[PDB]
Amino acid sequence: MNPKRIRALKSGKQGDGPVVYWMSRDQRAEDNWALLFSRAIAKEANVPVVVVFCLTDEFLEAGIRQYEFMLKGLQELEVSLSRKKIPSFFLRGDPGEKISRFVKDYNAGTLVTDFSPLRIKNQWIEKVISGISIPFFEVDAHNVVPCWEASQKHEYAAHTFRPKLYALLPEFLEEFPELEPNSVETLSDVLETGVKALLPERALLKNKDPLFEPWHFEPGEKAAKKVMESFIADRLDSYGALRNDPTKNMLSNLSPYLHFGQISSQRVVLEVEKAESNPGSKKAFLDEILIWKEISDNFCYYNPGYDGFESFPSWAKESLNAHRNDVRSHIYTLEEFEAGKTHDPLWNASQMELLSTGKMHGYTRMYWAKKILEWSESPEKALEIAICLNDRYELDGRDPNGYAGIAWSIGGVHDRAWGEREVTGKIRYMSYEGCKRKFDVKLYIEKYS
Ligand SMILES: Cc1cc2nc3c(=O)[nH]c(=O)nc-3n(C[C@H](O)[C@H](O)[C@H](O)COP(=O)(O)OP(=O)(O)OC[C@H]3O[C@@H](n4cnc5c(N)ncnc54)[C@H](O)[C@@H]3O)c2cc1C
Repeated sequence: MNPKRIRALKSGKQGDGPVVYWMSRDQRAEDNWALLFSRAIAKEANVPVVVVFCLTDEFLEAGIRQYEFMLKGLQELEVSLSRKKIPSFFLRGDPGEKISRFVKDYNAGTLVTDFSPLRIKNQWIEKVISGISIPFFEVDAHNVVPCWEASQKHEYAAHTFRPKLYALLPEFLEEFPELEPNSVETLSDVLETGVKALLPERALLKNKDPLFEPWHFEPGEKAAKKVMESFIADRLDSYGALRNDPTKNMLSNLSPYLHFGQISSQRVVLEVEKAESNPGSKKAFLDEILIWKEISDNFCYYNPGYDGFESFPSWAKESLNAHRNDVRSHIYTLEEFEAGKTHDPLWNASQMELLSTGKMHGYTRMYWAKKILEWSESPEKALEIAICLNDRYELDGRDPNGYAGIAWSIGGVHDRAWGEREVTGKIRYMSYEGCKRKFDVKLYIEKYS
């Protein structure tokens, strides 16, 4: 149990009641440093550990697709935790008000939460800190190397972050100890009432049939493990060669599970390290799930304006500014982008993959966001549109990887300058013709009519 994974958010007077783990980002019972640390603190204090989860007022900003995925996962989690004699409490409302009251009502001794660098989590932490008198800790349960340890600053490139992270893997890549058992309404009801509130905004085909197909990704810890196991057995050997081909299903498909914390990336890395596969494919995959994922936490943690133009590198701000008044080839509205009504069939197909499955292939996500910049009035408007659509329709959205990936695509964050073009300046350009040279674009379009 490495103390560098835990940080104090508030010093206080420890009460004599249970240790409370305010679960938010890491919705799993296994392989969860925040839960393991909470259990250990409870044991030292001779008290039980309890889990509290807040169903917040912002769920109406996304869709049924994410709400059902998350809640079905929590139904399974409640059962798993209760098998370890760990009670779970699901609070409906504002974390500031609901967690503060719970701590007081239940005489909590200590409060622990998991780590997210997103602004909304910081908003909740501020409100909770001002309403409690007990000690408050946060644990990085999402990254292999704690975010505040991997680097002390924003890293401008994968190649500056990569040796810092790999230097620390020997310390922080380790097996998990087993979770020791201990010595306010039904989730089915919350899901029903929330779905009924979301129904008017469900994405529909003109037929009135819903667009979303829920059968592509089954939610929960158990299903996540099966996805990991099948990736290692069936897809890892080809990952290096085929990861950029959206006509093949050769990615891990782990991002929805990783986003909600239904599986630990440290677990995935342990299992991939011990698998014998193509060394090139293993290297490629580890670069994505270690370097690119954890540098996205680095980006959001050290850049308070991670969702704005101000966080782009200076070379990219200067270049995009120099091309602000260039005439754009096309300008689409939010609603035209949302419905896949551009002139570009590959763009529209990528949007239909997103609408129907909730998970756009990683290669076309790059293409998709870069064309929003090309066909938007300004870089700021492009950022707003890409974030809006990514977060509304991706199962893995509302995530540091989403803000960092959009910033990479539109603002060159973690990229370098390329040849200068009109409108997009020196931001890496991705052409339709260049995609045709790299995969069977007609097959991807035919699949997503
Ligand atoms: C415009 C844009 C928006 C994106 N939005 C999100 C998002 O909202 N949520 C999200 O989790 N990822 C996002 N990404 C990153 C990436 O596209 C997805 O993580 C990946 O496609 C998920 O599919 P997978 O798990 O099957 O991928 P695999 O290729 O199997 O990768 C394994 C994991 O590595 C990580 N990873 C892979 N590529 C990236 C990357 N470019 N940046 C950061 N981490 C990466 C992810 O954790 C991923 O699950 C975005 C990328 C772009 C260009």
